[PDB]
Amino acid sequence: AGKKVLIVYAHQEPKSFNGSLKNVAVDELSRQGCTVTVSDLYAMNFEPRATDKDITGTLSNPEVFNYGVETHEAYKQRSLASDITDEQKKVREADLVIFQFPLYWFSVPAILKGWMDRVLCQGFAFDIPGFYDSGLLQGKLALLSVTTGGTAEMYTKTGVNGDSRYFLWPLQHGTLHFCGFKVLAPQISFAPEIASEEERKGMVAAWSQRLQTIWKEEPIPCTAHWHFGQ
Amino acid sequence: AGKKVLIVYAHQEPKSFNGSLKNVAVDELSRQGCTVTVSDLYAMNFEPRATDKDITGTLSNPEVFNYGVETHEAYKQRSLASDITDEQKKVREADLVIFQFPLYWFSVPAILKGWMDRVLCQGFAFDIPGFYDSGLLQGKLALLSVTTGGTAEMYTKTGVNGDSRYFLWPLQHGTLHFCGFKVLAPQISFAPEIASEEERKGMVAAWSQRLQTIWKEEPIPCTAHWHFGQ
Ligand SMILES: Cc1cc2nc3c(=O)[nH]c(=O)nc-3n(C[C@@H](O)[C@@H](O)[C@H](O)COP(=O)(O)OP(=O)(O)OC[C@@H]3O[C@H](n4cnc5c(N)ncnc54)[C@H](O)[C@@H]3O)c2cc1C
Ligand SMILES: Cc1cc2nc3c(=O)[nH]c(=O)nc-3n(C[C@H](O)[C@H](O)[C@H](O)COP(=O)(O)OP(=O)(O)OC[C@H]3O[C@@H](n4cnc5c(N)ncnc54)[C@H](O)[C@@H]3O)c2cc1C
Ligand SMILES: COc1ccc(OC)c2c1c(C)cc(=O)n2C
Ligand SMILES: COc1ccc(OC)c2c1c(C)cc(=O)n2C
Ligand SMILES: [Zn+2]
Ligand SMILES: [Zn+2]
Repeated sequence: AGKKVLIVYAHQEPKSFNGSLKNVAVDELSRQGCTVTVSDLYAMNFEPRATDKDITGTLSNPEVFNYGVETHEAYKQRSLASDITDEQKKVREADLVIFQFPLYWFSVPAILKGWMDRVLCQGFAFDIPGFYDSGLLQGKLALLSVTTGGTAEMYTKTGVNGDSRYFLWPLQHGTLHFCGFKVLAPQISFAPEIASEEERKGMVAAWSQRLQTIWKEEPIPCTAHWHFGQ
Repeated sequence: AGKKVLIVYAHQEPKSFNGSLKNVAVDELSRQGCTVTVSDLYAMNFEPRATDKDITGTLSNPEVFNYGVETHEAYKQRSLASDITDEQKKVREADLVIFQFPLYWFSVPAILKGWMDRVLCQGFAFDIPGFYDSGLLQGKLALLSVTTGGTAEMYTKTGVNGDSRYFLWPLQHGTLHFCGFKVLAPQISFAPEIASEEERKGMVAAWSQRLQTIWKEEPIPCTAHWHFGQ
């Protein structure tokens, strides 16, 4: 009574396991009466590159191009490309941002990396002052829902990939905490592709299940100690 | 000596501090007699999105598109888009791959993330099985030359950002080591925007200076302990 949720989704295939997970999040959150909006990056052909096209009108310095400066000023002067400001409006309205993506190289797919690079701009998402605990997005929740190719076992302290929390750091702390998000525990669906079709059926159901009480949840302590420590 | 180097460069502005580090690498390795190639990703308008456009033949499963499966097959059949195979030929021929980039959200800019997602495909850079010390690019070296907005002090274990090595993990270990590269110690040029003009000139010459004896360096132990301590 009531909540707004943005799902930033990065998978090429609607019939994929990621697509199922995005669709059960939409179904469950809509059923609870939440306002839901989805940014389907691939379907939108979302631009991942940080270029001077991201500024309309004229550059606060067309001699030397500096992306961060130009986008900081463009933001303040309402001169950012509309793909960007369409996304920032969705984020500004959201109480929760859920990112749904397969892990690509211990991180997000480039198209979703480009969303963070280009949407979470200085003045919108952070400022002096206003990072970490005081980043401009404080008040909001963010949650990573990741699928992997490697098994839970590979993702331990002394498994081949190291601990899941190791790759989460740049996303949870370096990006989401930096901006002021309180970060909920990641949802990780380990290795769907090596089934079973029913164990999959089941990982979907657990995600839906968890979305039922998502609003009761406590944020993780987003710390060096949480990700690396013991 | 008789060595081939590929620099993968990701900055929009030739007069930038990244541009200067890239040029000094080129000047110094060329002076040594090395064969040098640069992939200047922004200038190439390098495509970062992993889509079905990257395969030109009949898809192995056209009903449900799986980028990893379809590119693995495409690589074996030689039906990958030519921008990808152009980069693969550069990598295949290189003895050392240097990545030169500003840190973006604790990671590489999206356009370079897209290079890693699309160029390092299954069959070319790794196979399952055939990764980490068995990865397919064994015998090659890689090095990250990264510039930051944050100062060295901010990137320490007790600094706001955590230790600099924490954000290297997904790139050094999860991508480069996974593919079989031996990783040389990163070159991190801290906060050049803050540094004085002579400190900048000094950071440029420290890189040029290091490159004088690069072929004598040993790789780092690319393990959790090196990155996280403990
Ligand atoms: C989307 C985004 C995300 C970011 N995320 C992060 C992050 O997670 N962590 C973080 O720490 N930072 C982050 N930053 C900021 C940071 O990485 C960059 O600002 C960058 O590393 C600075 O490098 P540059 O080449 O652009 O510097 P420039 O601004 O080009 O360098 C300062 C310059 O010295 C220059 N110069 C060029 N050549 C020379 C030379 N030969 N001698 C002396 N001076 C020279 C220019 O004259 C200019 O004054 C982010 C920035 C953006 C836009
Ligand atoms: C460039 C790249 C880099 C990568 N890097 C990494 C990495 O660093 N680490 C790592 O661990 N992995 C990595 N991977 C592997 C990748 O993370 C996994 O392939 C991906 O997460 C699988 O998720 P998906 O949605 O694509 O699964 P899918 O293959 O689409 O689905 C698994 C199965 O579930 C089925 N399905 C669809 N809907 C449902 C439903 N409702 N219920 C049950 N089943 C359903 C599908 O049809 C399929 O049979 C990488 C892959 C690529 C292409
Ligand atoms: C390209 O990277 C991968 C592609 C496919 C994978 O499994 C299908 C990968 C991985 C990685 C990095 C780790 C990893 O554990 N797995 C399991
Ligand atoms: C978008 O992230 C940044 C943009 C600009 C920055 O400084 C110029 C940043 C940062 C971060 C994350 C850390 C950080 O320490 N700095 C210093
Ligand atoms: Zn944090
Ligand atoms: Zn390693």
